[PDB]
Amino acid sequence: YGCLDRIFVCTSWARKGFCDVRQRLMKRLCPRSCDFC
Repeated sequence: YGCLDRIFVCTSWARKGFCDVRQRLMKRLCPRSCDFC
C-alpha cells in the first residue's frame, strides 16, 4: 500500500481529467483522489 497525497488541489484535478491525462503526475502526487493506490 502507500496511497498518500500531499496537497489539496486534487478536487480541482479530479474534475479536470488529472486522473486520465495528467495521472502520470497525480499517480504519486494525489493517488487518493484519482485512486492510484
